[PDB]
Amino acid sequence: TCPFYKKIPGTGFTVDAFQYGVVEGCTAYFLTHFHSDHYAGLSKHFTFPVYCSEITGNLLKNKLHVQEQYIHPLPLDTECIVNGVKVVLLDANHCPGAVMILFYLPNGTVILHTGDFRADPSMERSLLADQKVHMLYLDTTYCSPEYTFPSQQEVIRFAINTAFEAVTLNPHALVVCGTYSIGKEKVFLAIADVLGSKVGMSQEKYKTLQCLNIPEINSLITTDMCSSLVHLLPMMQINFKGLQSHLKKCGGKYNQILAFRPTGWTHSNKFTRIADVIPQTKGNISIYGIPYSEHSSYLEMKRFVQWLKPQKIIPTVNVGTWKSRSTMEKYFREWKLEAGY
Ligand code: NI
Repeated sequence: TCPFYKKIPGTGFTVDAFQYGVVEGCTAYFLTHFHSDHYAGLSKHFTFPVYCSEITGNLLKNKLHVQEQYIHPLPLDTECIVNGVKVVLLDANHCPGAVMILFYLPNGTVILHTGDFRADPSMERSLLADQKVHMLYLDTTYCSPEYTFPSQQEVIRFAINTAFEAVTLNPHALVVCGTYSIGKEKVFLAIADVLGSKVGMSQEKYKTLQCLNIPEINSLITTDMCSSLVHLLPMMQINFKGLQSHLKKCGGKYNQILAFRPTGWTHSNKFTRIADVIPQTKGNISIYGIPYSEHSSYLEMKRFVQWLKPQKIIPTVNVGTWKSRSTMEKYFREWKLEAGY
């Protein structure tokens, strides 16, 4: 059955609730983004209205075969009316197509559902600046002070410099980047751009990326693995055995692999700066775990909330244990006391 934190009171709406069958009294199903924990349940047999971004809708039509008549894409940063309720979609700074949803209830309550997000001060100048929020349904993925991470920009600087140096020293090295869902495309696109190469990938992954409106994508991606020195592989193949095997498949075009695993967080962050990151190496294969996150750090999250000053916070992540829930609730109290709301 559907959890309460996926239900929008005073409406017929749900958010990211497609794995529960027909939800009682739900007249419209919102999808914040195309990640499997959120879309789980959608298919060509779904016949209720789905509201989402343009990019998410492209992905529903092409990858899951949802019929066009049931997909209702909305433009961003635009007041729209859904079953008599005003809504606005905002950029969530997550993966492509990912949104936050603002709901303006008939009785005057205003609700912000962040979906998955990486808070940023640029959000303090959208349609959020323009009114009060009574309830915040918050992506609390990294809601603990140990989660610190660098900027996406610092992480991409590290990756480009590392790959550029490696291929300059050995023009026969291959660079590999792991992926398992949309998101984190800057990793592999920025490396390919500095090396003067396209990113080679499976036909299935190329079709996924063509669904995204990313300008100049014919320009950075390809299915011709032969002509490329940056290859994209499933995240599960980013280990010494998987990569030895891949190297064998390239027919002696290459003699070394430098691979990257963009992860959310790793406890190395508590003791190490980005400049100090080192790989795991075996033979002619090196693997770098880099802290490229598409979720808020603890400090980012805290800043957002102390700026927005919601009347009530409803966590959407880590809610399944009493200890985590209690931990989060204690931080929310601190933030409120410190900010004076
Ligand atoms: Ni996500």
